[PDB]
Amino acid sequence: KTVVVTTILESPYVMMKKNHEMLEGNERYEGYCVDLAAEIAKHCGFKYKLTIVGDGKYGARDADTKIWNGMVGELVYGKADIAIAPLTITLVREEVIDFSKPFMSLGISIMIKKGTPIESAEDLSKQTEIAYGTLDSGSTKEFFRRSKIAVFDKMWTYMRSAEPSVFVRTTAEGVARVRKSKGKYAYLLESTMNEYIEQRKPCDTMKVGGNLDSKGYGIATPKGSSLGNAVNLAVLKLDEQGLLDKLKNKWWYDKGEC
Ligand SMILES: C=C(C)[C@H]1CN[C@H](C(=O)O)[C@H]1CC(=O)O
Repeated sequence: KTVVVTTILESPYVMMKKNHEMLEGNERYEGYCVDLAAEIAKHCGFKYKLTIVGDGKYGARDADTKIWNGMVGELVYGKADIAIAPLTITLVREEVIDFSKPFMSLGISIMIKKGTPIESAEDLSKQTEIAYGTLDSGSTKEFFRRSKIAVFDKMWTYMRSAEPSVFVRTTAEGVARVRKSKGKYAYLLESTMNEYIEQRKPCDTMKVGGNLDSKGYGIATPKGSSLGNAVNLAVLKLDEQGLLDKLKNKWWYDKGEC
């Protein structure tokens, strides 16, 4: 009957419509992932309910209890049937849930306040005037923590014990710190979010340098789910038709402010 979809609020993937208080159910939300969910549902022929993950996390396994949290945990423990969000495809997550082909490509990137004399990862790792950090949890932080590359190992060694903490807890926090640090803070985040903010007033940030890696976001389903196959074929079809690009351009540029 009704497929239970777990997601999370993160602009411009899933946001509350300005008039949401007057709306109900699925109609309350808007965004790239909201449009994507509708497309996938239409293609696979299923009815569904969008729900916001309880703990507001993406997916990580606690080191003490070995229990998965976030949307990944909702799928592993049978709370939701599918997760449609900017959920990064990682080896650790791939071990416990299934991912469709990526619906969007991305790579860890650098966000600076316009005017900052930083152009790449090497630049940051060499100086100390301009501080830099990542989210206090998530795929990006983990990338630096386990990296074997000298430059990235150098950046992690710094970020690891920098004071005050160069880590932020949300994308908005990371952005504000950049906008408010007078060019003394660089925020390491996923290129997709970076490109998005760049099109947001007061248009004072920008992405610099190439991406530190290459990955993608995928629609996740619990392992053995008889939904996984259909969802993957739907993603492939929407991508072949150019709809995913059109969708990205819609929420990133057509609705841009800069
Ligand atoms: C917005 C958050 C916390 C997410 C989105 N994708 C990543 C993930 O799925 O881990 C996290 C970003 C990052 O790690 O920089």
